[PDB]
Amino acid sequence: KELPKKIEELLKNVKGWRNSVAHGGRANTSINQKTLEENLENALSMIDEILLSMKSKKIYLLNSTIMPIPKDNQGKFYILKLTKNEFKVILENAIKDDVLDSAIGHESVIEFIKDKFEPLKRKEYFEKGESALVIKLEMDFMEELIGYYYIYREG
Amino acid sequence: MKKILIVSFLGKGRYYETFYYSIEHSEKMVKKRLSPLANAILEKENGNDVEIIFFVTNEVKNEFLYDENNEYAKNILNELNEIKNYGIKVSYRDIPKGKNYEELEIIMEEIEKLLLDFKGNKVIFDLTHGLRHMAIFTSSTVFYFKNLMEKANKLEMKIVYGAYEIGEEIEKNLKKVPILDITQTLELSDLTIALEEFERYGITERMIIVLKNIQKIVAKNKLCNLNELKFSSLSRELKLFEELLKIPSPPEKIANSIYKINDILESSIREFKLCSNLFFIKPIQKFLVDFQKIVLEKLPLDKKINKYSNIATLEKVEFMKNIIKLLINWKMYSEAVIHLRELLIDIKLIENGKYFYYNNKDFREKYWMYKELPKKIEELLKNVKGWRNSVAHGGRANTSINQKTLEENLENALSMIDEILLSMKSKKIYLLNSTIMPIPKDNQGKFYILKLTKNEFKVILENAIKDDVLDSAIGHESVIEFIKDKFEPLKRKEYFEKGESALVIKLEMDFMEELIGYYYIYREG
Repeated sequence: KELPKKIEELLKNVKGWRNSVAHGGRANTSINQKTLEENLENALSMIDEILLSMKSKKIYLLNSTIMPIPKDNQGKFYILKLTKNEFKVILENAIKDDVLDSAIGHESVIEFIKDKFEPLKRKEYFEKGESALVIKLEMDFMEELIGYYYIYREG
Repeated sequence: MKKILIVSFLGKGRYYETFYYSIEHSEKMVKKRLSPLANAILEKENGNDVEIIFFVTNEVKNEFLYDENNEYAKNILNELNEIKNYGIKVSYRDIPKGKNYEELEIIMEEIEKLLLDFKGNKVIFDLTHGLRHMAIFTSSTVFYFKNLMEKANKLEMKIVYGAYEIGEEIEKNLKKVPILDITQTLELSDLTIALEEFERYGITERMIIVLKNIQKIVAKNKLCNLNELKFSSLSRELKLFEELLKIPSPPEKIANSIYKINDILESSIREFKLCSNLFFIKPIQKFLVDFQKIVLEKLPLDKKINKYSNIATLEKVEFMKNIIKLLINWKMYSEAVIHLRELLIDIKLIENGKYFYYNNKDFREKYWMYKELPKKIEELLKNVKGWRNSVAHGGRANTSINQKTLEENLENALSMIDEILLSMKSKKIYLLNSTIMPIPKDNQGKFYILKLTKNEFKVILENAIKDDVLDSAIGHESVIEFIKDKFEPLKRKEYFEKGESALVIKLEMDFMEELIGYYYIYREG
């Protein structure tokens, strides 16, 4: 697995000269404009490299804010508010990577799903590491929340 | 089949004929002249290989045994000659009379070399015949011989003799004499050996071995049953307790082990009380009484700790205080320092209300590093951290410490901890009914959750009740039904600000019994 090694290459390169700019050049460790230009174009070249070179665990699908850990677990959880576009993107990423464990328990949810976004496995669990998506509450009145509260257990 | 050696002396005497019986089995009586011969016959009738060795003196054998006009001598000679007919092996060994300590040393060497050259299973000292002198000296020296040859031959050793002075008299000069077995006196001092070992160091080796022997001998006669003897269980629990102490372990298992030890101890003592004998009952009753004294003395009890295994409380603080005192007493200093560190961690968790993560280590570290009582607790923290690393880092780089100054520092910690424990005598806490993270819609969040037991649930619930700091949010009714049916404000409102703490439960009620408090929840972000 090489791309981690190339990214570490770039990391070590950049960290090799950042502190001259960061710390004001005290203790005989400053730099001219010429070598700083040198280093900056080093970073430019490597970043364009790895950007061109950069071209999915089980992700369950929920419908409310929850932390259901297995009853034998001793846990830390992160949650973040989101917008609807990000919601749609990662949702279809789960759809067509086979990594979706959908857990929608009722029906009008799917009605709004296909009415807005273009598997009703009503089963209750959250293992530490699994990532999942959430939404909470005709539809025009609603318009007057649609994707948010992405949820993941770091423990 | 076992191989067996009988050792006796052979002195001048009349050697009257005697009906020897084992006092255990009065059925089998053997009429002979020598108690060793009777014992050998009783053992060959058990399908064993038996040999007898006599210690004779020049004064005895060339003045008594082969004096052909001493009737008693020729009687005993004829018996010693017919011993070979029963299938028993007889031999003679010269010794002095033992008139001084040098000759007694010689005799000790002779016995010791015999026991080393024996290659069988059992050795029996038959003290019936010979000088009173020799019987007394051998009886005194037998325990030394056993302790000597524990690591030499792995040899079973018995002490028996025909107590002819207390024998029934059936006919003229004819006596029914019991072969008494005082081997139980050998392992009478092993009892106190175990007591000192445990009382001063907490070593269970002697205790486990003695308890196993005790259960054997109480199983000799079957009047006493199990389901409350469980001395096997007590020995196993002592083994577990030593493994738990010399390898540092959480307070929960230590309190459970102490509770188990107490329960099994009193149960087994009450059970043993009803057994009426065939051996010395009183000394082992004293043994159990003394061990219960030491257990209730040096092992701190708290019958109701195991119910709070997931959190940090003050009861655990005092329990570990007593545990570290015990560890200091048993000269187990390193383990004591290690336990002190975590006790201090728990105390500052109590003082800062961050006690949700007694099962999370990142939090433990993050507040291992980052209004007077805070200042006194910092006093104690700085004191302890001023000398912990001498123990922790092995004393390299010229920074070790003797036992005297370490005792100094440990009692410093003891005094300050008892101080602040005596001196230590509530935000808004909502009430929920399911696992959730409802953050206000304008928030960007980190959340901690911990499984709990029902008692902790009840405790913090009433803490919220009578501190005015409860924002109860139960939305339906049967929840309150179970609440008052089990635990002795239905504000159905939907929010979780970063910092608020709350309680949760998820699913007549007997079936249920066949979860009730868990999943305490708090937003650190």
